[PDB]
Amino acid sequence: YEHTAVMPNKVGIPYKALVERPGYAPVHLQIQLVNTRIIPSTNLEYITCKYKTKVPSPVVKCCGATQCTSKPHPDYQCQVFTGVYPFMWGGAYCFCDTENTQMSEAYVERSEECSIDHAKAYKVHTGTVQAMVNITYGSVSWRSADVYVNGETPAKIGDAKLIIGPLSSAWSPFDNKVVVYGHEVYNYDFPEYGTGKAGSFGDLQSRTSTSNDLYANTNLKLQRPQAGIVHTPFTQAPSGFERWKRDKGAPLNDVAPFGCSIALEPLRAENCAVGSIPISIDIPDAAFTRISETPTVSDLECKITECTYASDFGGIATVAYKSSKAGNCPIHSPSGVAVIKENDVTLAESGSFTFHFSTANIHPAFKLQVCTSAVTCKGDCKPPKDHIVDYPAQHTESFT
Amino acid sequence: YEHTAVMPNKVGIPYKALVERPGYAPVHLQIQLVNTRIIPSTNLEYITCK
Repeated sequence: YEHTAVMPNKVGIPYKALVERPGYAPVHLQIQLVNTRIIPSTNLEYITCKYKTKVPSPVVKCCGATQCTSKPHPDYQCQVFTGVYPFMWGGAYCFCDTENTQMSEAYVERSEECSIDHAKAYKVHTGTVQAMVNITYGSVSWRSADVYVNGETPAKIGDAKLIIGPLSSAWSPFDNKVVVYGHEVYNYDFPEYGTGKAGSFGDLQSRTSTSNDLYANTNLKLQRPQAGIVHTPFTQAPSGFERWKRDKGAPLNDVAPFGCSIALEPLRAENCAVGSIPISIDIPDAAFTRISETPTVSDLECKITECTYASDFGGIATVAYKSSKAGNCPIHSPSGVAVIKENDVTLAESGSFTFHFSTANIHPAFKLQVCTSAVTCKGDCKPPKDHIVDYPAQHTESFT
Repeated sequence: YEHTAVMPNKVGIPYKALVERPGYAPVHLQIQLVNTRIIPSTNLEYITCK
Protein backbone atom coordinates (compact mmCIF):
# COMPACT_ATOMS: atom_id res chain seq x y z
CA TYR A 1 0.00 0.00 0.00
CA GLU A 2 2.99 2.27 0.66
CA HIS A 3 4.10 2.70 -2.96
CA THR A 4 7.47 4.43 -3.08
CA ALA A 5 8.45 5.53 -6.58
CA VAL A 6 10.93 7.93 -8.16
CA MET A 7 9.28 10.39 -10.54
CA PRO A 8 10.80 12.61 -13.26
CA ASN A 9 10.29 16.31 -12.55
CA LYS A 10 7.91 17.52 -15.27
CA VAL A 11 4.86 19.76 -15.00
CA GLY A 12 2.44 18.58 -17.68
CA ILE A 13 3.29 14.87 -17.58
CA PRO A 14 1.18 12.24 -15.75
CA TYR A 15 2.55 9.41 -13.62
CA LYS A 16 -0.17 6.79 -14.02
CA ALA A 17 1.56 3.95 -12.19
CA LEU A 18 -0.05 0.77 -10.84
CA VAL A 19 0.01 -0.39 -7.21
CA GLU A 20 0.94 -4.07 -6.88
CA ARG A 21 -0.95 -4.54 -3.63
CA PRO A 22 -1.02 -8.26 -2.69
CA GLY A 23 -4.27 -9.88 -1.63
CA TYR A 24 -6.42 -7.15 -3.21
CA ALA A 25 -7.28 -5.80 -6.64
CA PRO A 26 -4.42 -3.62 -7.94
CA VAL A 27 -5.19 0.11 -7.98
CA HIS A 28 -3.73 2.54 -10.49
CA LEU A 29 -2.17 5.81 -9.38
CA GLN A 30 -1.91 9.15 -11.17
CA ILE A 31 0.25 12.09 -10.08
CA GLN A 32 0.63 15.48 -11.77
CA LEU A 33 2.80 18.46 -10.79
CA VAL A 34 0.95 21.74 -11.35
CA ASN A 35 3.74 23.93 -9.92
CA THR A 36 7.35 23.47 -8.82
CA ARG A 37 7.89 26.73 -6.91
CA ILE A 38 11.41 26.96 -5.44
CA ILE A 39 11.18 30.08 -3.24
CA PRO A 40 14.84 30.42 -2.15
CA SER A 41 15.51 32.22 1.11
CA THR A 42 16.45 35.85 0.48
CA ASN A 43 17.92 38.81 2.38
CA LEU A 44 17.61 42.38 1.14
CA GLU A 45 20.84 44.39 1.07
CA TYR A 46 19.93 47.84 -0.28
CA ILE A 47 17.89 49.59 -2.95
CA THR A 48 19.22 52.03 -5.55
CA CYS A 49 17.54 54.55 -7.84
CA LYS A 50 18.11 57.89 -9.50
CA TYR A 51 19.14 60.74 -7.22
CA LYS A 52 18.32 64.45 -7.05
CA THR A 53 20.88 67.10 -6.11
CA LYS A 54 18.83 69.17 -3.68
CA VAL A 55 20.85 72.40 -3.76
CA PRO A 56 19.73 74.91 -1.08
CA SER A 57 19.91 78.67 -1.47
CA PRO A 58 23.48 80.05 -1.56
CA VAL A 59 24.82 82.20 1.27
CA VAL A 60 26.19 85.51 -0.07
CA LYS A 61 27.86 87.93 2.36
CA CYS A 62 28.31 91.26 0.60
CA CYS A 63 31.51 92.35 2.39
CA GLY A 64 33.39 89.59 4.22
CA ALA A 65 34.24 85.90 4.16
CA THR A 66 32.19 83.07 5.65
CA GLN A 67 33.72 79.75 6.66
CA CYS A 68 31.56 76.74 5.86
CA THR A 69 30.68 73.90 8.24
CA SER A 70 30.81 70.13 7.69
CA LYS A 71 27.11 69.30 7.85
CA PRO A 72 26.05 65.64 8.28
CA HIS A 73 24.10 65.57 5.00
CA PRO A 74 25.05 62.67 2.69
CA ASP A 75 27.84 63.71 0.30
CA TYR A 76 27.49 67.26 1.63
CA GLN A 77 29.86 69.25 -0.60
CA CYS A 78 30.47 72.83 0.53
CA GLN A 79 32.97 75.36 -0.80
CA VAL A 80 33.44 79.10 -0.39
CA PHE A 81 34.29 81.35 -3.34
CA THR A 82 35.99 84.73 -3.30
CA GLY A 83 35.88 87.80 -5.51
CA VAL A 84 32.34 87.62 -6.91
CA TYR A 85 30.12 90.45 -8.19
CA PRO A 86 26.54 89.14 -8.56
CA PHE A 87 23.95 91.08 -10.53
CA MET A 88 20.19 90.64 -10.23
CA TRP A 89 17.15 92.25 -11.88
CA GLY A 90 17.45 95.05 -9.30
CA GLY A 91 21.05 95.97 -10.24
CA ALA A 92 24.41 94.99 -8.75
CA TYR A 93 24.02 93.24 -5.39
CA CYS A 94 26.87 94.82 -3.33
CA PHE A 95 29.12 97.89 -3.13
CA CYS A 96 32.33 95.94 -2.26
CA ASP A 97 34.52 94.72 -5.14
CA THR A 98 36.62 91.95 -3.54
CA GLU A 99 35.16 91.08 -0.12
CA ASN A 100 32.06 89.53 -1.74
CA THR A 101 32.05 85.81 -0.93
CA GLN A 102 29.55 83.08 -1.80
CA MET A 103 28.95 80.04 0.42
CA SER A 104 27.44 77.41 -1.87
CA GLU A 105 26.50 73.97 -0.56
CA ALA A 106 24.81 70.94 -2.09
CA TYR A 107 23.98 67.39 -1.05
CA VAL A 108 22.59 64.31 -2.76
CA GLU A 109 19.11 63.14 -1.78
CA ARG A 110 17.22 60.22 -3.31
CA SER A 111 14.75 61.24 -6.00
CA GLU A 112 10.99 61.30 -5.51
CA GLU A 113 10.78 58.59 -8.17
CA CYS A 114 12.50 56.14 -5.81
CA SER A 115 9.15 55.42 -4.17
CA ILE A 116 7.90 53.52 -7.25
CA ASP A 117 10.91 52.70 -9.46
CA HIS A 118 13.94 51.29 -7.65
CA ALA A 119 16.29 48.34 -8.06
CA LYS A 120 16.51 45.81 -5.24
CA ALA A 121 19.69 43.98 -4.31
CA TYR A 122 19.23 40.49 -2.88
CA LYS A 123 21.53 37.84 -1.46
CA VAL A 124 19.82 34.45 -1.50
CA HIS A 125 20.25 31.08 0.20
CA THR A 126 19.19 27.54 -0.75
CA GLY A 127 15.67 27.87 0.62
CA THR A 128 12.96 25.21 0.43
CA VAL A 129 10.86 24.32 -2.61
CA GLN A 130 7.10 23.71 -2.72
CA ALA A 131 4.77 22.09 -5.25
CA MET A 132 1.06 21.83 -5.98
CA VAL A 133 0.20 18.20 -6.72
CA ASN A 134 -2.96 16.81 -8.24
CA ILE A 135 -3.64 13.06 -7.72
CA THR A 136 -6.68 11.60 -9.50
CA TYR A 137 -6.07 7.97 -8.52
CA GLY A 138 -8.50 5.11 -7.89
CA SER A 139 -12.15 6.22 -8.07
CA VAL A 140 -11.85 9.62 -6.28
CA SER A 141 -10.49 11.28 -9.49
CA TRP A 142 -9.43 14.48 -7.60
CA ARG A 143 -6.84 16.13 -5.34
CA SER A 144 -5.75 19.76 -4.70
CA ALA A 145 -2.74 19.52 -2.37
CA ASP A 146 0.04 22.06 -1.77
CA VAL A 147 3.17 20.18 -0.61
CA TYR A 148 6.83 20.66 0.33
CA VAL A 149 9.98 18.83 -0.84
CA ASN A 150 11.59 18.06 2.52
CA GLY A 151 11.71 14.32 3.11
CA GLU A 152 9.63 14.53 6.32
CA THR A 153 6.42 16.57 5.76
CA PRO A 154 3.30 14.41 5.14
CA ALA A 155 0.49 15.72 2.94
CA LYS A 156 -2.93 14.19 3.84
CA ILE A 157 -5.52 16.03 1.71
CA GLY A 158 -8.74 14.08 1.08
CA ASP A 159 -8.08 10.48 2.20
CA ALA A 160 -4.54 9.63 0.98
CA LYS A 161 -1.33 10.83 2.66
CA LEU A 162 2.07 11.11 0.94
CA ILE A 163 5.60 12.56 1.15
CA ILE A 164 7.62 14.24 -1.62
CA GLY A 165 11.31 14.83 -2.30
CA PRO A 166 13.98 15.91 -1.58
CA LEU A 167 14.96 16.93 -5.13
CA SER A 168 17.82 15.03 -6.75
CA SER A 169 19.37 18.24 -8.13
CA ALA A 170 20.33 21.23 -5.98
CA TRP A 171 20.31 23.37 -9.14
CA SER A 172 19.25 26.96 -8.40
CA PRO A 173 18.98 29.40 -11.35
CA PHE A 174 19.53 32.27 -8.91
CA ASP A 175 23.12 33.20 -8.16
CA ASN A 176 24.42 34.26 -4.75
CA LYS A 177 23.76 37.90 -5.67
CA VAL A 178 20.47 38.81 -7.36
CA VAL A 179 19.18 42.20 -8.51
CA VAL A 180 15.43 42.74 -8.91
CA TYR A 181 14.17 45.67 -10.99
CA GLY A 182 10.44 46.17 -10.54
CA HIS A 183 9.33 43.07 -12.46
CA GLU A 184 12.37 41.43 -14.10
CA VAL A 185 15.21 39.62 -12.31
CA TYR A 186 18.89 40.12 -13.16
CA ASN A 187 21.72 38.13 -11.58
CA TYR A 188 23.95 41.19 -11.60
CA ASP A 189 26.80 41.29 -9.07
CA PHE A 190 26.07 44.37 -7.01
CA PRO A 191 29.37 45.19 -5.23
CA GLU A 192 28.33 45.61 -1.58
CA TYR A 193 26.61 48.17 0.61
CA GLY A 194 28.32 51.52 0.99
CA THR A 195 31.00 50.91 -1.64
CA GLY A 196 29.44 51.80 -5.00
CA LYS A 197 31.71 53.55 -7.49
CA ALA A 198 30.44 56.85 -8.86
CA GLY A 199 28.71 56.59 -12.22
CA SER A 200 28.50 52.79 -12.07
CA PHE A 201 25.60 50.80 -10.64
CA GLY A 202 24.66 51.64 -7.07
CA ASP A 203 26.11 55.14 -7.02
CA LEU A 204 23.34 55.94 -4.52
CA GLN A 205 22.63 53.14 -2.04
CA SER A 206 19.79 53.23 0.49
CA ARG A 207 19.25 50.52 3.11
CA THR A 208 15.47 50.80 2.70
CA SER A 209 12.93 53.21 1.27
CA THR A 210 12.04 54.11 4.86
CA SER A 211 15.67 54.44 5.98
CA ASN A 212 16.78 58.07 6.22
CA ASP A 213 20.51 57.42 5.92
CA LEU A 214 22.07 56.36 2.62
CA TYR A 215 25.38 56.17 0.74
CA ALA A 216 25.74 58.67 -2.11
CA ASN A 217 29.11 58.59 -3.89
CA THR A 218 28.36 60.76 -6.92
CA ASN A 219 31.67 62.66 -7.18
CA LEU A 220 29.75 65.91 -6.81
CA LYS A 221 31.95 69.02 -6.99
CA LEU A 222 30.77 72.62 -7.13
CA GLN A 223 32.51 75.25 -9.24
CA ARG A 224 32.70 79.03 -9.36
CA PRO A 225 29.66 80.88 -10.75
CA GLN A 226 30.51 82.62 -14.00
CA ALA A 227 30.34 86.35 -14.89
CA GLY A 228 28.76 87.46 -11.58
CA ILE A 229 25.40 85.66 -11.51
CA VAL A 230 23.58 84.12 -8.50
CA HIS A 231 23.45 80.33 -9.03
CA THR A 232 25.24 77.13 -7.96
CA PRO A 233 27.06 75.45 -10.86
CA PHE A 234 27.69 71.88 -9.74
CA THR A 235 29.50 69.21 -11.76
CA GLN A 236 28.74 65.56 -11.02
CA ALA A 237 28.81 62.21 -12.77
CA PRO A 238 25.60 61.27 -14.63
CA SER A 239 23.10 59.24 -12.64
CA GLY A 240 24.59 55.78 -12.25
CA PHE A 241 21.14 54.20 -11.96
CA GLU A 242 20.19 55.75 -15.29
CA ARG A 243 23.13 53.82 -16.69
CA TRP A 244 22.73 50.04 -16.65
CA LYS A 245 19.04 50.72 -17.19
CA ARG A 246 19.50 51.25 -20.93
CA ASP A 247 22.29 48.66 -21.23
CA LYS A 248 21.36 45.92 -18.78
CA GLY A 249 21.82 42.31 -19.80
CA ALA A 250 19.09 39.81 -20.52
CA PRO A 251 16.80 39.22 -17.50
CA LEU A 252 17.22 35.95 -15.65
CA ASN A 253 13.60 35.12 -16.49
CA ASP A 254 14.71 35.04 -20.14
CA VAL A 255 17.99 33.09 -19.79
CA ALA A 256 17.24 30.57 -17.03
CA PRO A 257 17.53 27.05 -18.55
CA PHE A 258 15.13 24.13 -17.93
CA GLY A 259 12.23 26.44 -18.81
CA CYS A 260 12.06 28.18 -15.43
CA SER A 261 10.18 31.47 -15.05
CA ILE A 262 10.25 33.97 -12.19
CA ALA A 263 7.83 36.55 -10.79
CA LEU A 264 7.67 39.65 -8.61
CA GLU A 265 7.17 37.39 -5.64
CA PRO A 266 9.03 35.41 -2.95
CA LEU A 267 11.12 34.70 -6.10
CA ARG A 268 9.93 31.20 -6.84
CA ALA A 269 11.25 29.69 -10.07
CA GLU A 270 8.23 27.70 -11.22
CA ASN A 271 8.26 24.88 -13.78
CA CYS A 272 11.99 24.34 -13.21
CA ALA A 273 11.98 20.90 -14.81
CA VAL A 274 15.16 19.21 -13.56
CA GLY A 275 16.03 16.09 -11.58
CA SER A 276 13.59 13.62 -10.06
CA ILE A 277 11.46 13.31 -6.92
CA PRO A 278 11.48 10.19 -4.69
CA ILE A 279 7.71 10.04 -4.21
CA SER A 280 6.28 7.84 -1.44
CA ILE A 281 2.50 7.56 -0.88
CA ASP A 282 0.38 5.69 1.71
CA ILE A 283 -2.90 4.61 0.06
CA PRO A 284 -5.67 3.94 2.64
CA ASP A 285 -6.73 0.29 2.62
CA ALA A 286 -10.37 1.37 2.30
CA ALA A 287 -10.02 1.88 -1.46
CA PHE A 288 -8.68 -1.67 -1.81
CA THR A 289 -11.13 -4.43 -2.71
CA ARG A 290 -10.94 -8.20 -2.41
CA ILE A 291 -9.06 -9.78 -5.30
CA SER A 292 -11.78 -12.45 -5.60
CA GLU A 293 -14.10 -9.82 -7.15
CA THR A 294 -12.10 -8.70 -10.19
CA PRO A 295 -13.21 -10.54 -13.36
CA THR A 296 -10.66 -12.83 -14.99
CA VAL A 297 -9.43 -11.65 -18.39
CA SER A 298 -7.07 -14.51 -19.25
CA ASP A 299 -6.47 -15.98 -22.72
CA LEU A 300 -6.63 -12.56 -24.38
CA GLU A 301 -4.50 -11.08 -27.15
CA CYS A 302 -3.27 -7.66 -28.22
CA LYS A 303 -3.22 -6.27 -31.77
CA ILE A 304 -1.62 -3.02 -32.89
CA THR A 305 -3.81 -0.85 -35.11
CA GLU A 306 -1.76 2.23 -36.03
CA CYS A 307 1.34 3.59 -34.28
CA THR A 308 2.97 6.92 -35.13
CA TYR A 309 6.64 7.40 -34.32
CA ALA A 310 5.77 10.76 -32.75
CA SER A 311 5.36 12.61 -29.44
CA ASP A 312 1.56 12.87 -29.22
CA PHE A 313 -0.75 9.91 -28.61
CA GLY A 314 -0.58 8.62 -32.17
CA GLY A 315 -0.37 4.97 -31.20
CA ILE A 316 -3.60 2.98 -31.12
CA ALA A 317 -4.27 -0.71 -30.59
CA THR A 318 -7.20 -3.08 -30.12
CA VAL A 319 -7.25 -5.72 -27.37
CA ALA A 320 -9.33 -8.88 -27.82
CA TYR A 321 -10.60 -9.18 -24.26
CA LYS A 322 -11.64 -12.62 -22.98
CA SER A 323 -13.43 -11.90 -19.71
CA SER A 324 -16.05 -13.62 -17.57
CA LYS A 325 -17.75 -10.95 -15.44
CA ALA A 326 -18.28 -7.22 -15.96
CA GLY A 327 -16.55 -4.39 -14.12
CA ASN A 328 -13.87 -1.74 -14.16
CA CYS A 329 -10.28 -2.63 -14.98
CA PRO A 330 -7.21 -0.38 -14.60
CA ILE A 331 -4.71 -0.49 -17.45
CA HIS A 332 -1.02 0.34 -17.17
CA SER A 333 2.28 -0.55 -18.82
CA PRO A 334 5.05 -1.14 -16.24
CA SER A 335 7.66 -0.68 -18.97
CA GLY A 336 8.59 2.91 -19.80
CA VAL A 337 8.68 2.20 -23.54
CA ALA A 338 5.08 3.33 -24.09
CA VAL A 339 2.70 5.53 -22.10
CA ILE A 340 -1.07 4.98 -22.17
CA LYS A 341 -3.36 7.99 -21.90
CA GLU A 342 -6.31 5.68 -21.26
CA ASN A 343 -6.83 4.96 -17.57
CA ASP A 344 -9.90 2.77 -16.96
CA VAL A 345 -11.82 0.40 -19.22
CA THR A 346 -15.02 -1.47 -18.41
CA LEU A 347 -14.99 -5.12 -19.46
CA ALA A 348 -17.84 -6.82 -21.32
CA GLU A 349 -18.13 -10.55 -22.04
CA SER A 350 -15.37 -11.22 -24.59
CA GLY A 351 -15.34 -7.72 -26.06
CA SER A 352 -12.81 -5.50 -27.79
CA PHE A 353 -12.01 -1.88 -26.93
CA THR A 354 -9.47 0.39 -28.58
CA PHE A 355 -7.10 2.60 -26.61
CA HIS A 356 -4.63 5.37 -27.40
CA PHE A 357 -0.97 5.62 -26.45
CA SER A 358 2.34 7.12 -27.54
CA THR A 359 5.76 5.56 -28.04
CA ALA A 360 9.28 6.42 -29.17
CA ASN A 361 10.49 3.16 -30.75
CA ILE A 362 10.21 2.02 -34.36
CA HIS A 363 9.12 -1.50 -33.32
CA PRO A 364 7.63 -1.11 -29.82
CA ALA A 365 7.73 -4.35 -27.82
CA PHE A 366 6.13 -3.28 -24.53
CA LYS A 367 4.37 -5.29 -21.85
CA LEU A 368 0.74 -4.39 -21.17
CA GLN A 369 -0.79 -5.12 -17.76
CA VAL A 370 -4.60 -5.40 -17.75
CA CYS A 371 -6.00 -5.90 -14.21
CA THR A 372 -3.67 -8.83 -13.48
CA SER A 373 -3.32 -10.05 -17.05
CA ALA A 374 -0.06 -9.58 -18.96
CA VAL A 375 0.15 -9.28 -22.75
CA THR A 376 2.82 -7.92 -25.09
CA CYS A 377 1.68 -5.54 -27.84
CA LYS A 378 4.38 -5.81 -30.50
CA GLY A 379 3.96 -3.70 -33.60
CA ASP A 380 5.42 -1.10 -35.93
CA CYS A 381 5.38 2.70 -35.98
CA LYS A 382 5.70 5.36 -38.67
CA PRO A 383 7.35 8.78 -38.22
CA PRO A 384 5.14 11.79 -38.91
CA LYS A 385 5.77 14.42 -41.58
CA ASP A 386 3.80 17.29 -39.91
CA HIS A 387 5.66 17.70 -36.62
CA ILE A 388 2.99 19.99 -35.16
CA VAL A 389 1.65 18.84 -31.77
CA ASP A 390 1.60 19.81 -28.12
CA TYR A 391 4.74 19.28 -26.05
CA PRO A 392 5.91 15.64 -25.96
CA ALA A 393 4.16 13.32 -23.51
CA GLN A 394 6.07 10.10 -24.21
CA HIS A 395 9.13 11.29 -22.23
CA THR A 396 10.85 8.01 -23.12
CA GLU A 397 13.64 8.86 -25.55
CA SER A 398 16.27 6.10 -25.54
CA PHE A 399 18.06 3.75 -27.92
CA THR A 400 15.74 2.56 -30.68
CA TYR B 1 -0.28 14.65 -46.04
CA GLU B 2 1.18 16.71 -48.91
CA HIS B 3 0.28 14.04 -51.44
CA THR B 4 2.85 14.69 -54.17
CA ALA B 5 2.18 12.50 -57.21
CA VAL B 6 2.77 12.54 -60.96
CA MET B 7 -0.34 11.76 -63.01
CA PRO B 8 -0.68 11.32 -66.80
CA ASN B 9 -1.93 14.32 -68.76
CA LYS B 10 -5.35 13.02 -69.82
CA VAL B 11 -8.91 14.35 -69.73
CA GLY B 12 -11.24 11.45 -68.99
CA ILE B 13 -9.63 9.68 -66.02
CA PRO B 14 -10.00 9.94 -62.21
CA TYR B 15 -6.75 10.13 -60.24
CA LYS B 16 -7.98 8.03 -57.31
CA ALA B 17 -5.15 8.55 -54.77
CA LEU B 18 -5.20 7.63 -51.06
CA VAL B 19 -3.82 9.93 -48.31
CA GLU B 20 -2.25 7.66 -45.65
CA ARG B 21 -1.41 10.22 -42.94
CA PRO B 22 -0.60 8.20 -39.75
CA GLY B 23 -2.96 8.66 -36.80
CA TYR B 24 -6.08 9.16 -38.97
CA ALA B 25 -8.17 7.15 -41.43
CA PRO B 26 -6.84 7.18 -45.04
CA VAL B 27 -8.94 9.25 -47.47
CA HIS B 28 -9.29 8.96 -51.25
CA LEU B 29 -8.90 11.85 -53.72
CA GLN B 30 -10.30 12.11 -57.29
CA ILE B 31 -8.65 14.42 -59.86
CA GLN B 32 -9.85 14.95 -63.46
CA LEU B 33 -8.68 17.47 -66.11
CA VAL B 34 -11.70 18.97 -67.89
CA ASN B 35 -9.61 21.44 -69.91
CA THR B 36 -5.95 21.52 -70.97
CA ARG B 37 -5.66 24.89 -72.70
CA ILE B 38 -2.09 25.87 -73.56
CA ILE B 39 -2.47 29.52 -74.64
CA PRO B 40 1.02 30.23 -76.03
CA SER B 41 2.27 33.80 -76.18
CA THR B 42 1.57 35.50 -79.51
CA ASN B 43 2.54 38.63 -81.42
CA LEU B 44 0.69 40.00 -84.44
CA GLU B 45 2.85 40.35 -87.56
CA TYR B 46 0.51 41.68 -90.27
CA ILE B 47 -2.77 41.12 -92.09
CA THR B 48 -3.30 39.93 -95.67
CA CYS B 49 -6.38 39.92 -97.88
CA LYS B 50 -7.44 40.29 -101.49
